[PDB]
Amino acid sequence: MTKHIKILVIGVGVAGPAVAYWLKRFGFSPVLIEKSAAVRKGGQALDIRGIATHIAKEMGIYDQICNMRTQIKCGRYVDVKGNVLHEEQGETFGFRQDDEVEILRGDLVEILMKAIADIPCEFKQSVIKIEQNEDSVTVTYKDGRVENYDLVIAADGIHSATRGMVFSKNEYQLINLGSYVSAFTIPNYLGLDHMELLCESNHKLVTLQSDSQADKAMAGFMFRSKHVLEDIRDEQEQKHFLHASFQNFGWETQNILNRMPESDDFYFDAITQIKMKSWTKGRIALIGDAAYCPSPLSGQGNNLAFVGAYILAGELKKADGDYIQAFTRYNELLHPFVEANQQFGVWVSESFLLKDDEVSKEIAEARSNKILAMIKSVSNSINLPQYE
Ligand SMILES: Cc1cc2nc3c(=O)[nH]c(=O)nc-3n(C[C@H](O)[C@H](O)[C@H](O)COP(=O)(O)OP(=O)(O)OC[C@H]3O[C@@H](n4cnc5c(N)ncnc54)[C@H](O)[C@@H]3O)c2cc1C
Repeated sequence: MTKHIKILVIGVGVAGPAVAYWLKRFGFSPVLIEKSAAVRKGGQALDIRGIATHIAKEMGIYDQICNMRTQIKCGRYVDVKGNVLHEEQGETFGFRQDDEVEILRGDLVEILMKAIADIPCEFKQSVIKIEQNEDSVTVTYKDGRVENYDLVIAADGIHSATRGMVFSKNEYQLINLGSYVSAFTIPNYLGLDHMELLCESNHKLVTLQSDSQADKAMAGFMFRSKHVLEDIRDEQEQKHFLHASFQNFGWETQNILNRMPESDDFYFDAITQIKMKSWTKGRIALIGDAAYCPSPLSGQGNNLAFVGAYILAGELKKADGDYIQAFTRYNELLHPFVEANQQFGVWVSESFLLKDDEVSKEIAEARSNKILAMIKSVSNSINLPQYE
């Protein structure tokens, strides 16, 4: 029966634990692995918007998410001299409305894992080799131990090792949006209280906020550049590039960058999307950022993780575990919605900033209203199957 189908789910992010939840509810027996020792606390703030709030409510986690939600009371668009151009209440500022909610990644993953407490999960574990034939997926773990599974679902993130192990370069594109993102935590030296400030120039944006930790602030940097690093994973090159890019910005960036050396969560990356004609090969499926990452400029990644998890599990349910049928349906039903959400990110990468002009109240307000409306349009733009 479907209960006896062996399914390996790789990574304890959003998509992995969510697809594990739905597979179990739908009569399958998934197991999870995670390379890290434990769920990473804190991290980036994730949005649940549009159709994804329905899925969260059905999973029984929506109230728990709302209990752990981000608490920004107001955001402000400020000029480099600290004048307020435009102020919005926190949810509106974040382009959320209605039942939509924002939660730090680590707090969401904790809730997801509490909802699957019955599902076996092994941390400090990773797959170093995958081979498949018509009957089985043979997995080799890091220590050489081998196990066979009927299916493997890889939720291992935008940099996914499984994608590289399974697919060739002809089978996916890494779409570079021409921009970089960086974030790090510093002492809250301004004494912000549940508030975010956002300052921009033609090609760059800087945010500073304090929310759940009164003595900490999170800094963020997004900027368009055609520069390529010698080694994009070299952290000292990243910090020199960030510093050089922002040396002339003004506002709080000297105060922020002067505290960068002592921050312990530093994050830097190119803004990239994953475009695949097929997320699946044989008995192996990619899901979440590994398959379809829309990039942070979209603000939809978490939504795509939730929707992908629901659809892949439900199509396996409706196929009674026939993965050839279900994987085809997974690809066909979800690609347009993924493409819409990725193209929203592309749009942000191209039109959010004012190329030739200085921001004003009128521009920030009209832009904010437009994004709110476009995101509501794109985030509701799938007719979600009903699998029960
Ligand atoms: C700067 C930034 C800002 C963002 N802002 C937003 C936003 O405003 N709204 C929004 O909705 N989304 C946002 N996101 C996106 C959100 O973080 C992702 O879309 C979401 O986390 C997708 O989850 P996932 O489960 O696909 O992957 P992830 O959450 O990345 O989890 C993948 C997991 O797999 C593990 N793993 C990796 N490799 C292996 C391996 N080889 N073996 C085993 N385990 C492995 C990882 O440690 C990790 O726990 C942002 C992301 C970033 C980086």
